[PDB]
Amino acid sequence: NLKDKILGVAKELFIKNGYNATTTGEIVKLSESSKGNLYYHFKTKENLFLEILNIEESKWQEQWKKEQIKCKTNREKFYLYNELSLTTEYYYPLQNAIIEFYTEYYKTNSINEKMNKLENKYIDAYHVIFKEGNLNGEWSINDVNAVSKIAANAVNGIVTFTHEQNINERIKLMNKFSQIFLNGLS
Amino acid sequence: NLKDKILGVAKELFIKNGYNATTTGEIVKLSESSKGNLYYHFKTKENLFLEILNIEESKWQEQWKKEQIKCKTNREKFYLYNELSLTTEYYYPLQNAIIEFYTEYYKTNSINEKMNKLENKYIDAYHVIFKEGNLNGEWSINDVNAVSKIAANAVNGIVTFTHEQNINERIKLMNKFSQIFLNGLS
Ligand SMILES: CC[n+]1c(-c2ccccc2)c2cc(N)ccc2c2ccc(N)cc21
Ligand SMILES: Nc1ccc2cc3ccc(N)cc3nc2c1
Repeated sequence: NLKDKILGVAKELFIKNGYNATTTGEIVKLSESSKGNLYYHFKTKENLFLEILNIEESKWQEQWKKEQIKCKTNREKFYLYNELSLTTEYYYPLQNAIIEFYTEYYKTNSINEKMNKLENKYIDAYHVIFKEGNLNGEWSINDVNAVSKIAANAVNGIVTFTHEQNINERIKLMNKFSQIFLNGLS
Repeated sequence: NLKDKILGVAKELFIKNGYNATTTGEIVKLSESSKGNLYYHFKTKENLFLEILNIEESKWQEQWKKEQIKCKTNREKFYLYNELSLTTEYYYPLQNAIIEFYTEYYKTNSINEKMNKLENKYIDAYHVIFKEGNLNGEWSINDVNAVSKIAANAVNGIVTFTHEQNINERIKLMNKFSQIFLNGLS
């Protein structure tokens, strides 16, 4: 594909290097396509990137729907979502590239904008889990949005800043966390 | 001292031009030293930078040693310390050179090894709050080292991935989080 092989080499470059480490010269070299092509659906580098973020956030949110049935209760969905977070091939592997990118465009205006419709997909998962959990007496949480946001970020932290120690310790810690967290809501 | 003048000049350069832009040539000239002396004291830019980082951790440890006096109980030191990490990174100049550096040296083992004897120092603060909290029966944690690795990374997550919200909100969340986490140990 054309408008898609671009996004493909893109996602990869952004992961295998950094947000800046990969420049348009590169995309149009490994994806092969006149600089112009990169101008339709992608009105900028921050578009090509803020684009992939949406795909990714989606591919994951979907993989999660197709894997969350293994969780009978929400207290179980909480643990599961967090544990899966550690192993997907989606979204979470671009957290570094995002940190970077948000430190080099957070000045522009449309930065804190797209980072809204996207931030809502991101904390959705927890939102559903914590809300559906009040309807299920599992716990009682007045400020759901707060907690979703907290949990989403805490988790992303555990996932991102420990991506160096053996996968089994990572999942071990993440569970102790999910454990401590939920025990804090009741 | 010529060693110290190099660390000083280099810090400033990294802060103004960033990690990538600062060459060792500049560092050598502005500190009135030589490629040889620099090589002898640090070997590489990556090492130079990690040494700056080590020194920064220390000043931060010392700063904490004084600040915590404000916090009588460890429950308090926990809340406090999390708030400090939040607010202080907000206006921490090296922060950008740091991002730029980490997301560019987490594959290498040279930079992945020393980068961890460093992270360990950050984690120790929590280690202490937690160990000491046990002896005062504020809580009872049988796995202090783990709970520590968790707090450390859960917190950076909230610090690092909430940058799009206004400061009071961020601090509101961080305190809510400290509240929940501390509650799940009870
Ligand atoms: C896992 C290390 N680590 C920390 C870090 C985490 C806990 C304590 C000290 C530093 C980090 C902290 C901030 N603010 C921003 C980016 C990074 C980062 C980025 C990439 C990477 N590969 C490791 C990274
Ligand atoms: N990797 C590192 C090393 C040392 C650090 C020292 C700091 C001092 C104050 C502050 N607000 C953030 C800091 N972050 C650091 C991150």
